[PDB]
Amino acid sequence: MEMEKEFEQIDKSGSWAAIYQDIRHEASDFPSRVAKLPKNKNRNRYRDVSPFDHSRIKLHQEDNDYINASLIKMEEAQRSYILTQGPLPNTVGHFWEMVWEQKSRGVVMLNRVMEKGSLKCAQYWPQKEEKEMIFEDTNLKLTLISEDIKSYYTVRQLELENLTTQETREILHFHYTTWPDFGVPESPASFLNFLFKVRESGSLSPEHGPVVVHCSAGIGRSGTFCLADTCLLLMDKRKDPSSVDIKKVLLEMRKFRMGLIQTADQLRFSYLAVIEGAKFIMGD
Ligand SMILES: OCc1cc(C(F)(F)F)ccc1N1CCOCC1
Repeated sequence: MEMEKEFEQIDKSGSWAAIYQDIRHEASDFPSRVAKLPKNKNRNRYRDVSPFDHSRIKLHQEDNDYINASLIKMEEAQRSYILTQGPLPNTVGHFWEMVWEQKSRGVVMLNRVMEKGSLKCAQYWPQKEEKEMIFEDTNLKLTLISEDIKSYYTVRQLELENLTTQETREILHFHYTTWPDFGVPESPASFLNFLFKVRESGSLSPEHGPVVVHCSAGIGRSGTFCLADTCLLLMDKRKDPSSVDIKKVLLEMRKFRMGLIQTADQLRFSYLAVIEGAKFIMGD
């Protein structure tokens, strides 16, 4: 069923809350035993948001390999994403260790450091060229190279150095700065423009490690970003683009991380983004 018609049918009937609860009920439940070990309590931002054991990213160290991060592997679309929480004061070194070890080119940030008057993630990147950051626990150095500030997003060029080998890599930081403190954006235009920019950078392409995507919990806005990207890629690859079922794609992604899409309004926004996006895809 063409999703645009499914959309108008749900909107006219006002059943968004009903559809959303059906997804919640059918979603996968897999063990997260490593996340719940007492040694890992200060590595989790939220008690109710944990990576599944089968899909968690492992840090390459013998001490403690745990980070709150999941590998989302979309077999038909040929895309992989790492979805993670906003880093905590004691996990900023783990975060950059993961980017290094997984060979990521891009980090996608969908939150502000402060929202609703509270801290939603650590200040984990340098704000001035001449004041670099050193992570002594993981032996990394991070330098701000350049910053491009636009109305709806900021792009940063960062240099990450493995202090052990003196190898360096260029990381691109894509920061969406205008998601509202409450609800979802009224139009998906600026969100789609932003995805367009991440794609154009090479950050989502198979010659690199998976993109790292985060918000505060790494399930809501983060969920919306990967769901929209994968649905648009499938509409490009298939003979019958109308066969793309956004609810079935979301349930496939929920095999790899719990809780993706946190509200009925985020579900409606994801539909709106894909419907508008495909327009820009089908010759326009
Ligand atoms: O050509 C497709 C396209 C065009 C634009 C445009 F028109 F603004 F230039 C923006 C985004 C996209 N992609 C990426 C995510 O959103 C939908 C698909």
